[PDB]
Amino acid sequence: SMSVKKPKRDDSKDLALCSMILTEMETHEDAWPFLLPVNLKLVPGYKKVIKKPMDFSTIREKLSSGQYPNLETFALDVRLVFDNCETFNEDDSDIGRAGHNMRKYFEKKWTDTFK
Repeated sequence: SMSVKKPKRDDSKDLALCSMILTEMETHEDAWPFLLPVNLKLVPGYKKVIKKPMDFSTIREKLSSGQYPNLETFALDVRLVFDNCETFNEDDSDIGRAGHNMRKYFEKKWTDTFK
């Protein structure tokens, strides 16, 4: 509360470390469904159903331009990419399986880097 603060966690390396995680996600072989925004002209249903589209290129541009105020807003956009994938794709499809694999990969890197 006012003039009563918990001890200060060092957040000075968060930007560099989120960039490193994101590079590792970009270079995973199963990243291909997620590298670029879904083409809203060419994929029926996507625009109406997926209220907040997200992809790795869009996260990379936000990261590079100071649009994440803290590491939790970064994790929210990564998770959004996987939540959107599960909304639109069957679990038993190449893209469905890709999204489960990438989510697992992300969550481990996140825990090992920060928790």
